[PDB]
Amino acid sequence: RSARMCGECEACRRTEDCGHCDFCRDMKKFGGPNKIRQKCRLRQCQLRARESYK
DNA sequence: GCCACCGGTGGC
DNA sequence: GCCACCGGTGGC
Ligand SMILES: [Ca+2]
Ligand SMILES: [Zn+2]
Ligand SMILES: [Zn+2]
Repeated sequence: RSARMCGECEACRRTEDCGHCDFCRDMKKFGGPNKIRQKCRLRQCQLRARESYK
């Protein structure tokens, strides 16, 4: 429960990255160049994340 | 004013 | 020293 996490929504309760969204595809562990550096789209808090991350 | 980056660090 | 993931912003 931080500035960007309500700790209660479905996104906040996911711990696993989907591996198929733009943010995951950017990640090194999914073969990306690690230039965007955000959490999986599915883990973006529904209440508190920047709107364009949702 | 928005958002794709990019710089930075809390918490290991 | 690393890595997840945040906040600031150049360029639009
Ligand atoms: Ca540190
Ligand atoms: Zn994802
Ligand atoms: Zn949430």
